[PDB]
Order: sequence, then C-alpha cells, then structure tokens
Amino acid sequence: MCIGVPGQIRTIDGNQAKVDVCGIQRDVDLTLVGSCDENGQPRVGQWVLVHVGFAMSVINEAEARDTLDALQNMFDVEPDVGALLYGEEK
Repeated sequence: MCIGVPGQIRTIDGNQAKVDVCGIQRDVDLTLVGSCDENGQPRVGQWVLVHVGFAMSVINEAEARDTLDALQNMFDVEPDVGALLYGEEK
C-alpha cells in the first residue's frame, strides 16, 4: 500500500506516469511537479521520490542514486535484497 522510494520517470501517460521504482514500474500522479519541465520538455528520464502514489519531489540522477544507496543500506547487507527484488512482496 504505502511507498516512499526514489525511481525514474521511465514513461509518461498524462498527469500519470509509470515511474520505474528501481525494479518495476508503478503508476504515479505528477500533479505536484507537472509532467513537463519549465521549458515544456516531458520529464521522461528524470528521477522522482515516489511517496503514497504521488511525486513528492522531482530530483536529479545523482540525488536519486545517493538516496537509493542510503535507503538500501538497511537490507543490501544481506541476500534478503535479492529475495525482495525478485519476489512478489511488492
């Protein structure tokens, strides 16, 4: 149900987008950031903090990567990371 993880805006459909949360795409509402950049460029390839099904903040690749490295640290230390990643518990 809940979510609070970085991902890449890997595809866009309208106000909704299909953010790859580093393993599978989730439908995410972009109202808080807009589906396009200020210059009208579609946000495809940009990164975003997904929280409760909304774009909490749009972020750069480096910010997402740093956040993911911190976030995974609690469980990447064990093979449980693989059981999660290749499982259906998410």
